[PDB]
Amino acid sequence: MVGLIWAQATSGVIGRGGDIPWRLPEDQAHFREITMGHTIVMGRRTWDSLPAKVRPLPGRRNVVLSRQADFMASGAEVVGSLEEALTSPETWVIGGGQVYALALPYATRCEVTEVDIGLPREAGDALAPVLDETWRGETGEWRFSRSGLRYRLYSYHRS
Ligand SMILES: NC(=O)C1=CN([C@@H]2O[C@H](COP(=O)(O)OP(=O)(O)OC[C@H]3O[C@@H](n4cnc5c(N)ncnc54)[C@H](OP(=O)(O)O)[C@@H]3O)[C@@H](O)[C@H]2O)C=CC1
Ligand SMILES: Nc1nc(=O)c2c(CCc3ccc(C(=O)N[C@@H](CCC(=O)O)C(=O)O)cc3)c[nH]c2[nH]1
Ligand SMILES: [Co+2]
Repeated sequence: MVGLIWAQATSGVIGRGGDIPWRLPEDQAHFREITMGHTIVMGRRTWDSLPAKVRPLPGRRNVVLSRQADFMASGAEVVGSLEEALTSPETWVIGGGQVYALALPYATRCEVTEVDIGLPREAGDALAPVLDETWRGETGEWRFSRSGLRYRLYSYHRS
């Protein structure tokens, strides 16, 4: 099982300036619940975004994709191809934009948080992958985050 999990603005933006232009504690807790215990696979730029104290993310096999043969990620495995990362019953691809696009052909689940923020797409933004007709989606109800932004959870599945 390969799943993708991400949070996006309604525009599709997932990252900007190497970080994220929001933070919803409820979305982080949801991310923790879904990924805990499993393999998480991330691009090197997303590893760089992690604060030193949650590097590695605890209780998970942290895998970092890089073309740098000597890149060092203390507490993670660095691999040079996505296929090397897929050796566990449940693998969660946690981004960013480049790695979501690379992993989508392997994926059967997407757990999406839509953040009700009006954020036009700018050059250099990382974007969510586009999900074609093979993806069956189910939406949850809109929820208020204590951050003040509304959000809702989408669960996409395909065989
Ligand atoms: N809102 C959300 O849900 C999420 C947001 N983000 C945000 O997204 C942004 C980062 O996304 P993005 O910029 O797309 O960078 P990525 O996180 O996708 O990492 C890109 C890097 O991954 C490596 N990589 C990419 N393709 C391959 C390949 N085929 N083989 C080997 N290594 C590969 C390279 O590493 P190297 O350069 O070392 O070779 C490349 O520079 C940040 O802003 C981050 O905060 C990240 C995750 C989720
Ligand atoms: N839906 C979704 N939201 C995201 O933000 C995200 C990301 C961004 C990277 C990310 C995710 C969680 C935490 C982090 O700190 N995680 C902690 C939770 C800590 C807390 O609850 O405050 C963890 O242990 O997972 C730190 C960084 C990838 N895929 C995602 N998918
Ligand atoms: Co689980």
